[PDB]
Amino acid sequence: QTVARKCSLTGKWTNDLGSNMTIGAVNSRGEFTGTYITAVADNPGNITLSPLLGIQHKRASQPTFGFTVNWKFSESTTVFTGQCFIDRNGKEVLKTMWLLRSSVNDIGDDWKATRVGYNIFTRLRTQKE
Amino acid sequence: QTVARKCSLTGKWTNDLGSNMTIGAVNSRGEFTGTYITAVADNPGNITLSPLLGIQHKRASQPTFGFTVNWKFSESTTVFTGQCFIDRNGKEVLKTMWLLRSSVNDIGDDWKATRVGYNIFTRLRTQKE
Amino acid sequence: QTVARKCSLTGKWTNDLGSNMTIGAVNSRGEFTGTYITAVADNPGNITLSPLLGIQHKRASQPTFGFTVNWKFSESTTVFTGQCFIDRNGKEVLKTMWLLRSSVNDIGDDWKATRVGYNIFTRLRTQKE
Amino acid sequence: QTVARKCSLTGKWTNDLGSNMTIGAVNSRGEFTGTYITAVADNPGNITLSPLLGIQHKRASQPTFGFTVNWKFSESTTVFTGQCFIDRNGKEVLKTMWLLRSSVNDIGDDWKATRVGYNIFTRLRTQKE
Repeated sequence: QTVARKCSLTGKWTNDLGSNMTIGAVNSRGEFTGTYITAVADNPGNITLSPLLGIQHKRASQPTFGFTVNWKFSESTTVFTGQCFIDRNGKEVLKTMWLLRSSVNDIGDDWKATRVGYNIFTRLRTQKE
Repeated sequence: QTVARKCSLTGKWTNDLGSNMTIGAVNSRGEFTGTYITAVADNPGNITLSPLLGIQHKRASQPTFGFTVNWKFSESTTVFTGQCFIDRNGKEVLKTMWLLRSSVNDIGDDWKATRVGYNIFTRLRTQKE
Repeated sequence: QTVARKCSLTGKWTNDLGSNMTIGAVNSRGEFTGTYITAVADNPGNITLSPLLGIQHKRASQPTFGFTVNWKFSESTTVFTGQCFIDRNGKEVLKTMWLLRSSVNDIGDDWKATRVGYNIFTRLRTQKE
Repeated sequence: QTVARKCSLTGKWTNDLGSNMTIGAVNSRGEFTGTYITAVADNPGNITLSPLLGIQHKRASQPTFGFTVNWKFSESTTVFTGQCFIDRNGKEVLKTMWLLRSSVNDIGDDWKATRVGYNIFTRLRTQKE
């Protein structure tokens, strides 16, 4: 639609689940920092931006990436792992997965303390004139 | 006292699968950087240290953590998510999971491009019992 | 009416990935048998119906289910686990996950031999509502 | 005991988590039925045998398998997917994974309603030659 074939996470994105994610600038190493907002929770009492850290590729046309999200209002951590593609028409999307980790009190309960899921993000409304 | 009710990732660990991980120092934000070595691969032709980045907790006795590992010898990314516990006797272990992301060329193949797994790390050479 | 606050797997479904599934009749125990067709594979040389066996609930309004799919043209097994919901308007969907198991030759490679994913199915041949 | 290159699930097994599983006889199609007992739960108020159903391979030396477990004391379903191996010495083990599915009330909560994990089973107390 405007680009021919290029993906960069720097900017902002929004997910079909309602979650939003914002990324400033990725370092030459490939690491990056960000701010992540969730619209759905197991206990939504005080959802805040969860700081994120991780790494992305920028060699391929549509590379893989991944990052941790460290919660603020409840002790937990969630990693995300996926790829950014370009549909037929020159439209950009992120097809990713996630993994949530509960904060148990015994090693005998680690088994239930894990949770996997899926997520799809897209470029937030850039609008036009 | 040391070794009894306190987990810090700073130092070195070793995994039952053969993989080793080394972490320098975790920042006051809770983020950290590191060097990760794998002993098993889908294509082991030139395994190197894969730079890692992420975040850990240090509030609880046995908190949750998580981090990305960005590959060098093949384009991929793998996140890790788990908790560090203290067994009955006062021994420290890491019970974690992982998630690998393949670098596809079409959005119609993202489905197979994900892979989940499990991993267990321990303190590399402590004392005895 | 047949449609209204009620989901039953017996009949046929189709997935957004292009895969299709057909289920005859579920037993009073809750077990059921079926025929499953995949449109995407790691090696698509001779895709056939993969026999399926498993169990479903029919107590709730939109219950959970799950089943194994035993491959024919390549030795593997894949389980599916999800729930059948009813959107706002009264429409039925299946939001499920899957898990694929490769047929390794050593216990030292079980780690890579697992694969998780997501899938969404709907009623094949729907009307306007 | 008289196996060192042959796996059959028919009999009984025990898991490192404390869960036990029992399987009668696998049908020539490759399907089977069984009784599964859990030692750990998210709400252990009345753990019972959960009926299981699924399919296994018996072509390879150490094949893959998989099956559903339909809960009795709480509405849920859990599939298992793994492989049975033979360690160096001629000892049999099952390295598998699991996936749990919660029984949500809205399609907007399917995201948290999934849970993945790992499990390892071994032959229960075998008799001598």
